[PDB]
Amino acid sequence: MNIFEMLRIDEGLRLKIYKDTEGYYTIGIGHLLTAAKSAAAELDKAIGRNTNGVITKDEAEKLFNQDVDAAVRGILRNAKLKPVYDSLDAVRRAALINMVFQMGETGVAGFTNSLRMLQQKRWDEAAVNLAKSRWYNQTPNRAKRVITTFRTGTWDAYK
Ligand SMILES: [Cl-]
Ligand SMILES: [Cl-]
Repeated sequence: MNIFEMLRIDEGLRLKIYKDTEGYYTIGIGHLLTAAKSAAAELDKAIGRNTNGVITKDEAEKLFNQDVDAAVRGILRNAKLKPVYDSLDAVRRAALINMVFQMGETGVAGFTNSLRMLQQKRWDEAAVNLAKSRWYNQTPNRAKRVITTFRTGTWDAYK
């Protein structure tokens, strides 16, 4: 169990543009593209080819790699995130990276209270706090797996 496998599970794999739980055009392994033609356009530019709304597994895997790298890099460059990340064990690092991949750096950075509790190693409590969020109510099952990972420090939720 690693971040890649962890996210592959949470995001799935879809080779044709599609909308995500939020209405946004997305593709591959949770690769957020955006409206429609505009998204087919975003997609062709991202792949550098005329896609016709569809890509290979290999290209979806390329996006994925780019995406995970971008997230870790974004955490590390972020003032409020970095310190949290550094303070965590390797499993929980995975958990933060998941959230960032999903919701953007910016969005994670607003989980101010949870971020501080994670820092203080207040597990039970951060879990409770993370749950009061729109995030959890919109995608409760994913959210619970990620929250379990932060609570336990194990990969039990993904097995
Ligand atoms: Cl891209
Ligand atoms: Cl879900």
